[PDB]
Amino acid sequence: MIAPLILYLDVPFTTFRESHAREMGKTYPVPPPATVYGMLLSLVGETNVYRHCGVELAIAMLSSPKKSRILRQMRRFKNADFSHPENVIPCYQEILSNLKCLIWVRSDEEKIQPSLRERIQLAFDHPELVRRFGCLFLGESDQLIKTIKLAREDYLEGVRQWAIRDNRGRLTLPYWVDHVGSRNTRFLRYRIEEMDRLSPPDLAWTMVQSPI
RNA sequence: UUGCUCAAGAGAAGUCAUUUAAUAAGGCCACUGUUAAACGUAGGUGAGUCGUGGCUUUAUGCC
Repeated sequence: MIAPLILYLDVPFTTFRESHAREMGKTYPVPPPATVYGMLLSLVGETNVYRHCGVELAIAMLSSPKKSRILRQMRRFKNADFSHPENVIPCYQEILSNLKCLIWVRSDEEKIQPSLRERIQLAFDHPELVRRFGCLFLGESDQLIKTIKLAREDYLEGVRQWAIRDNRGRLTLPYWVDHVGSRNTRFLRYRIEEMDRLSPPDLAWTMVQSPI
């Protein structure tokens, strides 16, 4: 079987807000599979979210990022008048600094050709043939990606912090996100096990599927 | 196209007014640079101004 694609990520700042963290901007320690899937769709310029259902992603943390809080005068739709003072609320947002990670992309379970792995490989092969809009980012639109590149299993040849699907794990990362409410959001429990493993273990793979 | 798409902690503020490190003090008292000698005899040099004036025989030397 074709070897899974490996991407090296380096984002100076990230915000993977929690699904239930609406009063305060609490962030996940590791990018959720849904956020990575959306980033890959943006990378290949695919607006439809159901197009690449079935792709399996594995995330390996190259280092533990530090969590910091920043104040922000975030806006909201509370009053009909745009200039009303009620539309601006001060709230904290937790960010992660100097995030480096390796992403494994495996597209065996996709039923629509070309697969996401092939699309990413073709986009990296001929960047001038990619038809997309906006700037690539991970998390919030202002959190641009510093380095995204094709890498091998030993890019830093160091020790890797894998995200393992453990039913007793701490983190509850979503692989599908409902941006309106929380009905269609689907969750999975993960843990961060320190494993130099270059390759992902079997439990480190998460398949992105529709909530149906 | 990413729990995403939009999102200024923003506008203003003298650390200010006053305060002698001041009053007193000898680095002082003592010291010999004493004693003796044969010059026997052989070593050198760096710098201007331009056409008769008082004596004196032109002379040629003095001021």
